[PDB]
Amino acid sequence: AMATGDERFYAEHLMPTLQGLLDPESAHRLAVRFTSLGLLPRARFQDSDMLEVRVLGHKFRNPVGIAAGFDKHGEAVDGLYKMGFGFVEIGSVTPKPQEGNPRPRVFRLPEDQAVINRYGFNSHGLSVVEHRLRARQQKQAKLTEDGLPLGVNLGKNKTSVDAAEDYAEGVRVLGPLADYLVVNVSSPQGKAELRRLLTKVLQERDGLRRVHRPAVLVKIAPDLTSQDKEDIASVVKELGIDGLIVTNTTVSRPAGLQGALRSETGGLSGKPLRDLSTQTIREMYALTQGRVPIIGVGGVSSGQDALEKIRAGASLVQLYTALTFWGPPVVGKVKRELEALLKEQGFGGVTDAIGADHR
Ligand SMILES: CCn1c(CO)nn(-c2nc(O[C@@H](C)C(F)(F)F)c(C(=O)Nc3c(C)ccnc3Cl)cc2F)c1=O
Ligand SMILES: Cc1cc2nc3c(=O)[nH]c(=O)nc-3n(C[C@H](O)[C@H](O)[C@H](O)COP(=O)(O)O)c2cc1C
Ligand SMILES: O=C(O)c1cc(=O)[nH]c(=O)[nH]1
Repeated sequence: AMATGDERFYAEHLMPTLQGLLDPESAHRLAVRFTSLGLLPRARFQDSDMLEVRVLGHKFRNPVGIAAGFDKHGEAVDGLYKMGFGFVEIGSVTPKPQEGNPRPRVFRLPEDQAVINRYGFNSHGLSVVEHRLRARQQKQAKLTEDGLPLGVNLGKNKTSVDAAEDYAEGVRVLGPLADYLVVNVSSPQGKAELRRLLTKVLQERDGLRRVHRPAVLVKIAPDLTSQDKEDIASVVKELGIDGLIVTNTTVSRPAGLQGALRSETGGLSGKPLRDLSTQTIREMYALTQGRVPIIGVGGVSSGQDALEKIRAGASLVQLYTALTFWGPPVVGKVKRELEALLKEQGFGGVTDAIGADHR
């Protein structure tokens, strides 16, 4: 095909060449700019009905989303839908603008198909993002109605005494513009503090007018203890949290990393994260009895990777790191491969496969 043509050219030639000419953060900035300008192939993969998922109070035309981190400040949303993502998550957005950590803060491990980042929540801040989303609010309303929802990942400022108030500020400012909101949780009086935090976030969400009321999801790292996971599952069910995003990057360094930069501080993403992420999905699905929708993320670069997470319990998947190695054709690739595998494994669509390993 012409589709498999582009896939090969980008993966084997263009992306390696560009990544060899640009530092990783410059590559990221340029990518955002090109995406924001729509400088991308036309719609090659027309989405099958098999790929449609209904979850979180919304239609998702396909289950493959762009993970938080790529478009931190909501600059490239429209270009991301043009790239073929079924949904877009922006952020993390912090209340006040902040610069994040000193550069260099992004590192490529090409031998491992992995990245390490320590951006440190560099953010244009809620006000700038709010006005940016307001400018395209009705365009987004039609996109969401057509099965292309928008998520917003909310962060906190580095120097914040009150994490809960930062997240609450985010709910009030960007919740009215979002189909779902995300708050990242780290290691949990720990369970009680999580309950307190999430109660405050949900209260603020419930205070928004009904038409402008987003789903709230909790995003977890893969580095939590069993007890942490057990406590998160319990609190999520108790409070009626709408969903889980599983997982963020890992602070672990799995045996076998080859990249020269493997010992850089930060979160590791891509292929070495894949199976850690999948097994975290499997655990969270079981601990929530399959009642809490999961967005599966970490090392998805193929239809097989996507389907493994779906069968483990994910309703939707996200990727980012695969895009840094494969470029934009990876989205069409993942979707085509997923459709083919669904047919091969006897599923009528994505919905039927969700949690199939647990049955
Ligand atoms: C983790 C930081 N990080 C890194 C490094 O670790 N890379 N990276 C990406 N870089 C990209 O391309 C660059 C090489 C450049 F300079 F070409 F913009 C793209 C991308 O999709 N580019 C792109 C577009 C948008 C349209 C048409 N053609 C092409 Cl190649 C996607 C990425 F996630 C990125 O976010
Ligand atoms: C450069 C970079 C920046 C990221 N920034 C964020 C962020 O701001 N908020 C967040 O929740 N996750 C962030 N992530 C985590 C991704 O959303 C995703 O959970 C993780 O990278 C695993 O998926 P992947 O292996 O497909 O990249 C970031 C990841 C990378 C690589
Ligand atoms: O901004 C970052 O450093 C960042 C945030 C996050 O949630 N995950 C990540 O890997 N990096």
